[PDB]
Amino acid sequence: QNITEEFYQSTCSAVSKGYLSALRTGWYTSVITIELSNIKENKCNGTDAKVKLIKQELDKYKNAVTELQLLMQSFLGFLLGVGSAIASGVAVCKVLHLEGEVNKIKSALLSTNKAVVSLSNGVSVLTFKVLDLKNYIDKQLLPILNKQSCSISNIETVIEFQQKNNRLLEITREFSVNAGVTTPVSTYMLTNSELLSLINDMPITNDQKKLMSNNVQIVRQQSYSIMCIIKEEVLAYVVQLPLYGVIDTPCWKLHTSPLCTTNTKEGSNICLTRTDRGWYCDNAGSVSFFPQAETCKVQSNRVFCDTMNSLTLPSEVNLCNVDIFNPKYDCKIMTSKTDVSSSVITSLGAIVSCYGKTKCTASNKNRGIIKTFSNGCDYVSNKGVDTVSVGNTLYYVNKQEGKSLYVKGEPIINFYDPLVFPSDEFDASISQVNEKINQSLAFIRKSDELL
Amino acid sequence: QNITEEFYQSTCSAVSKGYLSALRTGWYTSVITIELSNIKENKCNGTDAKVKLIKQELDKYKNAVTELQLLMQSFLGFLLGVGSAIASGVAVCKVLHLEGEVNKIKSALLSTNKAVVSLSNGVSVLTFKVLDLKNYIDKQLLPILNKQSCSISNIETVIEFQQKNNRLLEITREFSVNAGVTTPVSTYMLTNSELLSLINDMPITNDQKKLMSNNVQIVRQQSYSIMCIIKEEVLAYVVQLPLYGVIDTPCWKLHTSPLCTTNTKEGSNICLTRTDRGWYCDNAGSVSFFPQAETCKVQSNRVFCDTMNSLTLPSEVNLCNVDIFNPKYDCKIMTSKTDVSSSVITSLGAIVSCYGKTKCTASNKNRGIIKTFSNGCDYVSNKGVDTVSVGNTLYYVNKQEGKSLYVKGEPIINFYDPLVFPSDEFDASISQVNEKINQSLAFIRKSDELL
Amino acid sequence: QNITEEFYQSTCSAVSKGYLSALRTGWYTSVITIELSNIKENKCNGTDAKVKLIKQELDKYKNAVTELQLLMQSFLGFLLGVGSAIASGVAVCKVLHLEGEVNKIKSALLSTNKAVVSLSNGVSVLTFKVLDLKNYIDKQLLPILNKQSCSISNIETVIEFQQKNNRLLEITREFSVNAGVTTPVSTYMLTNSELLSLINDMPITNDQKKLMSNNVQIVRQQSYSIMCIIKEEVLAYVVQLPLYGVIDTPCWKLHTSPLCTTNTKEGSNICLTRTDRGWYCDNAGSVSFFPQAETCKVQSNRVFCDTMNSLTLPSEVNLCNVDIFNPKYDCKIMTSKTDVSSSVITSLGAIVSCYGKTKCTASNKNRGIIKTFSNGCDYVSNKGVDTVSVGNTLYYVNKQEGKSLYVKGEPIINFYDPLVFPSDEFDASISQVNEKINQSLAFIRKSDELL
Ligand SMILES: *[C@@H]1O[C@H](CO)[C@@H](O)[C@H](O)[C@H]1NC(C)=O
Repeated sequence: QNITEEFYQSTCSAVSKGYLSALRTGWYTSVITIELSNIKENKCNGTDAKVKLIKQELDKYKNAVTELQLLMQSFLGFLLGVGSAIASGVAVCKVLHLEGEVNKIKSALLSTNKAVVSLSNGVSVLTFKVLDLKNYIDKQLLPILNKQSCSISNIETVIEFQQKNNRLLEITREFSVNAGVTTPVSTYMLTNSELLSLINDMPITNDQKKLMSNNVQIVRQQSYSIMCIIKEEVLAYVVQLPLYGVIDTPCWKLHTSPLCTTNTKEGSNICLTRTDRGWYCDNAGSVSFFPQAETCKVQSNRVFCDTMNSLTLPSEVNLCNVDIFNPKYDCKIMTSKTDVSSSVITSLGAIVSCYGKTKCTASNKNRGIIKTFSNGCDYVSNKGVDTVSVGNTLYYVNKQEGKSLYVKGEPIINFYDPLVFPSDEFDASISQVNEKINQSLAFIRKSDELL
Repeated sequence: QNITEEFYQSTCSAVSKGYLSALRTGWYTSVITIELSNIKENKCNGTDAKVKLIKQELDKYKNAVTELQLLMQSFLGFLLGVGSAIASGVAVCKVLHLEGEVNKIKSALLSTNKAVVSLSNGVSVLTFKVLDLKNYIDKQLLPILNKQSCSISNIETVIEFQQKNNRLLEITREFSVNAGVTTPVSTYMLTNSELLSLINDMPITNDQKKLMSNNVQIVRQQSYSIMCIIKEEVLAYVVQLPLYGVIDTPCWKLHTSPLCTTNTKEGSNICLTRTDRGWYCDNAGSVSFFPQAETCKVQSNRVFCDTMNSLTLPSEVNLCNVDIFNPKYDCKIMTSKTDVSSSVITSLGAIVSCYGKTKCTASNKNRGIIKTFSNGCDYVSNKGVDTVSVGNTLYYVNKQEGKSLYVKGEPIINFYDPLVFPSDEFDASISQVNEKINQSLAFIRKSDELL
Repeated sequence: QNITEEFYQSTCSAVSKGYLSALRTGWYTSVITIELSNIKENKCNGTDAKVKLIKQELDKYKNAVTELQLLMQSFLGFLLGVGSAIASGVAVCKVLHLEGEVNKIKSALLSTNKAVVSLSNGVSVLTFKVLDLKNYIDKQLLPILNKQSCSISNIETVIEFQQKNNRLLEITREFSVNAGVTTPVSTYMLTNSELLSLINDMPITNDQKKLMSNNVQIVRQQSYSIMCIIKEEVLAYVVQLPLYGVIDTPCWKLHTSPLCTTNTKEGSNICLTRTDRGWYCDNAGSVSFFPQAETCKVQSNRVFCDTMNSLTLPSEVNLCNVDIFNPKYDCKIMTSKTDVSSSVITSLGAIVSCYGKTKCTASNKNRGIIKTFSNGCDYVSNKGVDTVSVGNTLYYVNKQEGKSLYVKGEPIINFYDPLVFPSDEFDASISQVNEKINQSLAFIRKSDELL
């Protein structure tokens, strides 16, 4: 009673109605800090191998921070309108680039390593100091790295320093590996426990707090982080997390398959597909449409998506799933004249657009070919099948738990007749196709009528 | 006598006929295991720095496994029909999520670290236990990590534990860095020698055994691996490898370039291109067509490609490489009215579609401009040339060993005449354009005839 | 006086005029070397933990080199014409694959670890030997890893070996993680100081030397490196860096937004957009056009971009930013009949194509909705606004420092009248649309006139 599927043979499409929405309708900034060291150049007249190892670790840190210094930033689906993803994080970083704020933040983070602070620009942020380099470089090496008496026989010193250093070393590596702008953000930028604390300490609802505290595995792919500053003794870098202002809304996915007439002639065929495959999630009384499935992700029953690849479509667009011909909303489709075979993957099955003469088949691992189709839009579930072959592609079927419904109906392609139809339409719709057909009929008849 | 190239001026295209097919026409699952530990909380009243390091390593492992726990997962080229890549691996994982299977798998992997086992779902799988955390956490730290007598003076304990831990630490990092779903799979998911053993021990032919045992460098980009379970004492995760049911078939690549008329007028130009650039590999008596070159990969004379971006086209489509006008198969093309310069790069040459008036040139590193072209498709080889400039782009030419053939012929664009042609066609073909020309001529003449 | 923005309401577009060009109009090869070891199999009858650790490190290296061995390298925007990116690097690698050159390269790098050498093929290349495995495997282990007297009590030996090994271990890892072909190249392929030295040493101008010495953060995304050889005692791999033959030219970005009529009817609407969003950079008296923004990158007021996704367009195309109707250059546009809302992001603002009836709004973080638009092309700046919502998407606006100009003008859509316009045009232009409209008018009138 949570997820299921229904496939309409009326226009040859599948609907997976079980997933629960997770829309990042808000952003959230958090400036993390790591207390650096303006180390004075090391100096030991006389080389012990442990001393050389300590020197090499310090020099590796120095190359890390030199790198960081130099990197301180010194088919429908084509009308969405792109957006500046990194605007908020780099805007906060810019707010930091004003001279005074860094001392304020450092003072606010002197005692603890987590605090809510108000920047110069008014919007409150939450900041961390996860790794402290000043302590373990000042009061653990300098008192024991004296000029001449470089007695560092304790080997484990270098091991502790390396374990407390590799985190920031990978931070600088990722700064230099992703143009200072990376997604996902690795744990060396924010430890998972630190992430849980951040989610628990930020201003969102308790249900959303639990929701985003236990759902890390997708957030990183919906998160971002650019460098802010090394201004004074500290490495400060912003993180951009989501804020689910829309939750607990039942939203679904739409998969598409061509309809065609099935004349024995391989050529002169007429084919129609629904060009609206993607995601529909309900937020504010109208659906949110993601055209390209590369902007949405799946987690069991929670689908996590970013709305910046979304439009808001009227709720009447849902009626395009029952009657594509209704005039309430002009459903979007694409027409073409090429006859070839293929199949598409729904949540619990696959739609075989078996066109031409390819030997399409549905089978299970241990049974083999159990069903053979015949030249047309057909659908098969996942229940007893996990291998559908068309031509030479052998697709698997996701074996999630659900109930499959198959609505019979005469394909609309039957209504469309050849010899008049236009053989080129991708951004077309029902209304546009009908208008063009009426225009062609009027021209043909008036040309004949005038006789 | 292995690879060569031939360029047809009839449609301004190039054909690279040397590569040998490697088609993933089958999938193969393998559930890897690593024997975990539900370590009892460590305890030492009195802190020694080595004990501190041991505790930090144990806590790093504990954060790794906390992450693992929390991440539990339950132009032509637009009609292919996408496919579920992760269906088989997550389906096997789901089979594992049944309570009883993990105990059987563990029992079958108690003695060795490689065995073929039959899951509950029927399809036999092969599993390893590459890394064993239970041993080095049970009988080599606990007996030496007693409550009070935490005598761990031996430093190399931590070194050995870290070297046996970093593998699974990277496993969990990658699980949290790729939504538990990554491609390629890093070696910490399957060591290189373990992978050779896996290939040698699984059910494929001896020739294919040698074949894909020595073809590692590409498989990882055709491999996949999602996390299955942490159920009982073990970390188990699936790996999805290809099964080359089609091999030793000589397959080729198609590169495309626009034909146009060469009127002195920059505007009012008419241009046609072959819109079928991509890969053709022969499997079962008909060719397999990959439209977008981002689904096929190259290594010497053997090309490894994924079939889910493949259609099966009639063998007569090969005839589109000799006579685009042949009525056996309607060759696919695109027509447009924009006149600009460009060039394309085949396996052994470069096609300069020098249009407009850009100064196109063919040159070598130590010579410079050696050939200057003039307003149309010209083609140049790789032999003495490795720098072709058009406008301000300066392309290199792949220097593989081959023999170049250049078929002369009058471009079809000459047959097409202006003043009637439609200036918008991307999914068009020879038959479609001919039918549209029929319609335009009939309308123009009947309009004049009725006078 | 460095960057600003101007938005034309005539065609509903934004121009960001401040960025400075960085065009990779040349390539540069550099073969890096690391002096390997053909280690004789280790042998110690009697197991000490230090000895086992040394053996495990040696075996990890041996698996690294086994991996290396087996991976021996045996909308407008669709007409650009792709190019062989890895041609130069693998061509140099091939030049190395001739038997003798590796000895010359090794000898030329016997004393220092940086030198210019002339390959067999004539084009000079500069090579380093950054990491030396022969020394620390020959004259630091063999004299102290004798058959029986394996007295390696010194623990730090393994630490030094591991720190000098991890670089090449990750080099082989990246060879096997990116099909031997990766971008960006990690620091373990070229230390950042080594990169600065390389830039200071390679043949480019002094201004260009400083220019590419201080700009590492972006270069790696324009760099490439394939495996060349393991021929004799050395691991040699090429690196492919840009050569800015065009610099100090002021170049800009173009952002697009639909124009439409504003009838109360949601259907039967007519819409036009400028289909030329992308990058324009001046190189040789004519502009360079990058259609898809995924081939260009940004840093401060300086844009670093790759030219293989660039065409050379006449300077008159700049006039399409003032008079789209000018006949000098036929400006490229797209027309469609679908009425939906959206917005696009320029360098200092956002263009709201608020169409249909969506509640679009412009707001600041601490102020909220400050501006409400009304059913049409409108534009808003970055100054007092950083939150533009359309429907349910909530975009941020980049807060860079600039001056915003808003040219008023009657949208060209007003001139276009309904009932005759074609509802399908993506690769269309002003001239093509006018020709089609004139054809339709002539047909309608002659049909009526003949009466
Ligand atoms: C176009 O030519 C005639 C038009 O009179 C038409 O009958 C024919 O089918 C078309 N194709 C040809 C002639 O190849």
